Amino acid sequence: GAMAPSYRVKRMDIAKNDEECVVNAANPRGLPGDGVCKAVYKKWPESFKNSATPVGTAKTVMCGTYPVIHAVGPNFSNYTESEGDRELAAAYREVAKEVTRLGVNSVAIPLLSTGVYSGGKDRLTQSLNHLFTAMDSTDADVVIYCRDKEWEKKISEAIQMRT
Ligand SMILES: COc1ccc([C@@H](Cc2nnn[nH]2)NC(=O)c2ncnc3[nH]ccc23)cc1
Ligand SMILES: [Cl-]
Repeated sequence: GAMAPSYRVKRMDIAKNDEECVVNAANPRGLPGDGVCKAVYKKWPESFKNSATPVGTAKTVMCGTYPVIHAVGPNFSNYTESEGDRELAAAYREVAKEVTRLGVNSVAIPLLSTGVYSGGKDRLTQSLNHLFTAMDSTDADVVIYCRDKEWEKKISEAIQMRT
């Protein structure tokens, strides 16, 4: 694990991360998709071999020796708020189990169920809180990747508030 486990946020493409493994915001069918998923597909295409997995789960596939954790968050256009909240929290708990199993000292993670899976709602706080609930008991350094300037500021403030 990391010597002093921390949370950090960076506004840049997760495909250029400087961590020991990456979490993909995957679709259940293991398709190239769009957004984070498409950037992960272009960078680590080999990691999409048998990567299909249900909503609320995570499946790791190696690209060489680099682990890609395919985490499937719910699409809030299909799920109710209550059921979608439960599956989002579960996808993050499965990410924590995988990061621990892998023995990595760091992980790059995006905010699950935001963007096209958000059902047109702002889910920054909801997704980030479920991320913290799952990752707080792990000792990996966590680096959150985002693309929006206002989101970078809000994530940074949320990290600092707890320290
Ligand atoms: C439906 O799943 C999604 C998950 C995350 C996302 C969004 C959430 C977001 N939007 N503003 N800051 N954050 N993030 C990215 O699109 C993103 N983040 C990191 N690296 C990237 N490389 C290429 C894209 C990309 C959308 C959709
Ligand atoms: Cl970039």
